[PDB]
Amino acid sequence: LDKAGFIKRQLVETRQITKHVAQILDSRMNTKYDENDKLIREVKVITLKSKLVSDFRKDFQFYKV
DNA sequence: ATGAGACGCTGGCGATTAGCTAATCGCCAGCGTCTCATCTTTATGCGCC
Repeated sequence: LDKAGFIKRQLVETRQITKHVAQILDSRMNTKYDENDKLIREVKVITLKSKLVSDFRKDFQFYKV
């Protein structure tokens, strides 16, 4: 079962795509600005860590295969 | 009063492996008899409401 086909470059690649998308989506959804020259955040881009969702699947018998 | 979450060559070959109607034409077709009787029906020939 422990085939383990992943390569570290896919890890740093995931880090790359997340860092880029965060700053792409941060500017593509919020377009208007307020009266004090600050962008109006009609849509909030929320960054949830992997550890929380993993433990959420693990601590409530909602496992994933 | 820390220790899980992230899993391969396949497609494009050969080369097995397996299996099937169809289109063209030819051949070749159980048959032999008699008896006996039986009825019809036809060709021609003859008659007026």
